Amino acid sequence: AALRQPQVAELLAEARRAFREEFGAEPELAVSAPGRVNLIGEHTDYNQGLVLPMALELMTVLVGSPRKDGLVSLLTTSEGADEPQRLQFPLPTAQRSLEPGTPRWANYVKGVIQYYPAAPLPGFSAVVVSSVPLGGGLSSSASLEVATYTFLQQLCPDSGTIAARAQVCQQAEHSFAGMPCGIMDQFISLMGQKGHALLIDCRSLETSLVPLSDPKLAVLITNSNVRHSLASSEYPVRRRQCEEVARALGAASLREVQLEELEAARDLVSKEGFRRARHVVGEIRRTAQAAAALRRGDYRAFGRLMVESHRSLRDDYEVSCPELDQLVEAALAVPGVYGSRMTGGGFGGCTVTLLEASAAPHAMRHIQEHYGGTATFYLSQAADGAKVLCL
Amino acid sequence: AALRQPQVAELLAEARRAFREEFGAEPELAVSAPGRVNLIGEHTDYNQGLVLPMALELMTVLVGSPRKDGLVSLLTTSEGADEPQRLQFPLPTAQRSLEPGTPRWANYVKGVIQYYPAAPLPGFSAVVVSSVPLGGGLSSSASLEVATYTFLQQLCPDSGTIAARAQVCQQAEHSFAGMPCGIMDQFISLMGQKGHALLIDCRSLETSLVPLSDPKLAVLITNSNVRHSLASSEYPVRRRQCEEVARALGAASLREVQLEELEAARDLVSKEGFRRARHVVGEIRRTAQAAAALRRGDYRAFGRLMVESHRSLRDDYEVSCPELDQLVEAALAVPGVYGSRMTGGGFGGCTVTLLEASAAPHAMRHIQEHYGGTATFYLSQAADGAKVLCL
Ligand SMILES: O=C1CCCC2=C1[C@H](c1[nH]ncc1Cl)N=C(Nc1nc3ccccc3o1)N2
Ligand SMILES: O=C1CCCC2=C1[C@H](c1[nH]ncc1Cl)N=C(Nc1nc3ccccc3o1)N2
Ligand SMILES: OC[C@H]1O[C@H](O)[C@H](O)[C@@H](O)[C@H]1O
Ligand SMILES: OC[C@H]1O[C@H](O)[C@H](O)[C@@H](O)[C@H]1O
Ligand code: NA
Ligand code: NA
Repeated sequence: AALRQPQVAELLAEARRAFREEFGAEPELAVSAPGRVNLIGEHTDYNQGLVLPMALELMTVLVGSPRKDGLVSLLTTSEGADEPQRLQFPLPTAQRSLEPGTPRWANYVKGVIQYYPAAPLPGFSAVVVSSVPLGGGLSSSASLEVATYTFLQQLCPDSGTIAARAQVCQQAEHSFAGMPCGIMDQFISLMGQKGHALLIDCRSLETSLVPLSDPKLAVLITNSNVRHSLASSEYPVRRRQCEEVARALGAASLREVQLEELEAARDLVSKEGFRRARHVVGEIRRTAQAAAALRRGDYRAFGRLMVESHRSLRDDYEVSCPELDQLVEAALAVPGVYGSRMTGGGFGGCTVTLLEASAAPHAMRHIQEHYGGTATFYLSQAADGAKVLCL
Repeated sequence: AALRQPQVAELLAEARRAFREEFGAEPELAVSAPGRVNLIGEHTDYNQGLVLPMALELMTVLVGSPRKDGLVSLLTTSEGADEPQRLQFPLPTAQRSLEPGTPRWANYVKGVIQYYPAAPLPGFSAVVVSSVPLGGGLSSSASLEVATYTFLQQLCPDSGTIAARAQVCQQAEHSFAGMPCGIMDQFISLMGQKGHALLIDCRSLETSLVPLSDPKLAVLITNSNVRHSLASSEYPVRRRQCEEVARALGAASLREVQLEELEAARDLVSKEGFRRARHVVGEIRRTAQAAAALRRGDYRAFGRLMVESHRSLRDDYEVSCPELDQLVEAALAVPGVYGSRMTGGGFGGCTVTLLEASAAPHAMRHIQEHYGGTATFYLSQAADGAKVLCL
C-alpha cells in the first residue's frame, strides 16, 4: 500500500489552524512549492549537465501575513524539524545581515530573505507545513526555499526571471545551509508542469517539457528510510573533485568534456577524479538519450539508461549504499519494471522506478518483502511547480 | 515614440473600478493572460510545424465573482469592442448550448464557457479590460480566451494539462469566432515566461523555453494600424490549400514533407498549391535554424532568417500587404536592425524587428517617416503567461 499524499487544501487547512492558534488571526497570504524526483541525470547539475526531474504532489505550504515591526516570526508543524518549532529574528538591514544558526530548518528561510532581490520587504508572521519527507532525497529544503521565495513575492514583487529566483534559493542553500547544490531542485520546484518532466540544461538554463501523461506508465518512489552521515559530508567532496578534473583538462566544466578527451587526459588527474568525471560525462549523454527515449514512448530504452545511471553512481561516483542497491535489484527482479535507480544526492533517500501502471501493486509487495529495512512508497504523477493560493 | 504598456496593478484597478460601478461590490477573483508576437514560424502551426513566439506585457485582465443564479454577466472597457459592451446570458446545459452571436467580443468568452471541460460551473459577473489592441494581430482574442479559461478554473477547477486548456480555447475560436486557427496563440498565452521565447513543436506539443537574456538586443513591434478584409476570408483558404497539397503528396501534413522532396514533386500539385507548401515547408526549416541561432547567440543569422520568412510570406504564401512591406523595407534600412518581418496572420497588423536596443529610437523615427500610414510602436520584452491575481 502506497502512502496517501495529502492534497494542497489539506496542508493549507492544517497551516491556517496552527497559524490562527499561534498569531490570533487568519493568515492573509499563502503559497505552495513541491519536492521533486530526478528520473535520471544525477550529479550533473553542478557540472553544467542535463537533468530530467518532475515535481511531486508532496509539497511545502506557507501561510502568513505582513507585519509592521520589521520582525520575522515562524512556526513549523514539520515533526522531523529540529527544536524549537518556532523562531523569530529581525529582517536583515544595511547595518547587519542574518547568519545561519539553530534551529537548522529556519536557515533555509533566513537565506532566501537575505538574498531576496526586491525591496522594501516587510516583516511577516508565517507557518510552514510540508508532506516532503525530511532528509529523504526528495528536495524538502528546495521546497521550503521556493515556498519562501513565492511568499516574499506576495509581500514585495520581484522584477527578474524564473532562473534568477532558482539562483536566489540556491544561494540561500550555499550560504545558510553550507550545501553547495546545483540548480536542479530549485528549478523543478519553480518550473514543474502537471503531466510533464523537465529536461533542464544546467549550462543554458533552457528547459524542455516532456509528457508522461500515459495511463499505463507509473513512476514508483521507494524511500529506504535511511540517511547515512556520509550524505551531508561527501556531496561537497564530489563537487570539488569534478571541478578539479575540469580545471586540469582546461574545461570551464565537465559538460565541455567527452569520454574520449577524458580517456586521453587520464594521467593529468587522480584515478578517483577520472572515475567521478567518467560518471558525469556518461550521465550527461544518458540523460539526453533518456529524454529522446521518453519523448518516443520507448520505456524499455529509458529503463536501460536508468539502470546504467544506477551502476555508474554506485561504482564510479560511489554515492549509493547497500540499502539503495538492495531496493534497485529487488525492483528489477519484478516483471513490468522498465528500470530502477537511486535519485537525489545518495547515501540514503529514495529509488525511482518506471514500470507498467498494472505492475505497481506486485512491485511494492516484492520490494518491501525483499528489503532488509522498512520501505515507504509513493505513486507519483508529474505535478505543477510553485504557485500562489488565494485565501 | 513607443506606446506605454499598462502594468497589471493599473489594469486591475481599472477593472475593479468598472466592476464596483457595474455590479455594486468588490470582485472576488482576478486573472491575466498576455498577447503575443511570433518571432518566426508563420502559418506553420496548423501544418503541425514549429513556431517561436514570446508573450507580451500587453494583456487581458478579468475580475469577477461567482453568482447563485446561473447567469453570466459581462462588461468590457476595451477600446473598440463592438456594442453592446455589457450583456447577460444564462449558462449552457446539455439540453441547450450557447451559440456565437452579437457582440463579436463576447463570442470568445461564450466559446470557452461552452467547451469548458469541468462541472459544475456557476454563473458569474466579470469585467474585461485589455491593453492588447483589438485585431492588431497580437492575439487579443487568444488573450481573452485564455483569461476566460483561467477565470473559469477559479470558479471550478479543471484536471487536464496546460495543452488541453489551449485546445479548449482553440475549439472556442473555431466554433464561436469561425476562425480555424492553429494552437500557437493559445499555447503562448498559457505557457509564456518572462525573458523566454517558446519553441512549440505543433506536431508533438513539445515546448522549449529559450532564454532572451542579451539586454543589448531588443524586439520592436510596429503596428501598421491597417486590417484588410482578406484577413477574415483568406486564412481558411490558405489552410485548405495546405491540406489539399498534403493529401496530393500522400502525407499526413506538410510537417512530413522535406523541402528537397517537395521541390521534385512540382507535378503532383497546382502551381499555387506548390508555392503555399514551399513557404510552409521552408518556414518549418527556418524556425529550427532560428532556434539554434538564438541558443548560439547569432542574432545576425536570426535576423537574416526573419527576412527570408518575410519574403516567403510575401511572395509564396501571399499574406503580406503594401503597408507591412513598406514597414519591413523601412526597418531593414536602419543601422542596428538584424531583421524585420510581418507577424501573425497577415493582411495587416504588426511587423516584428530584432535590433540593438540603442537603435530603437532611430528605428521608430526612420520607420514612421518612411511609412505611408500612421505606425504605433511597442518595445515589448518576453512576458509571463496566464496567472491568477489574488484580490
Ligand atoms: O539538516 C539537514 C541536512 C540535510 C538536508 C536537510 C536538513 C533539514 C532537516 N532534516 N531533518 C530535520 C531537519 Cl531540520 N531540513 C531539511 N529540509 C527541510 N524542509 C523543510 C520543510 C519545512 C520545514 C522544515 C524543513 O526542513 N533538509
Ligand atoms: O472581429 C474580430 C475579427 C478578428 C479577430 C478579432 C475580432 C474582434 C474585434 N476587433 N475589433 C473589434 C473587435 Cl470586437 N475581437 C477580437 N479580440 C478581442 N480581444 C479582446 C479582449 C478584451 C475585450 C474584447 C476583445 O476582443 N479579435
Ligand atoms: O543530482 C544530485 C542532486 O543532489 C542534491 O539533491 C542537490 O541538491 C542537487 O542540486 C543535485 O546535485
Ligand atoms: O502563424 C499565423 C497565425 O495566424 C493566426 O494569428 C492564428 O491564430 C495562429 O494559429 C497562426 O496560424
Ligand atoms: Na521490509
Ligand atoms: Na507616417
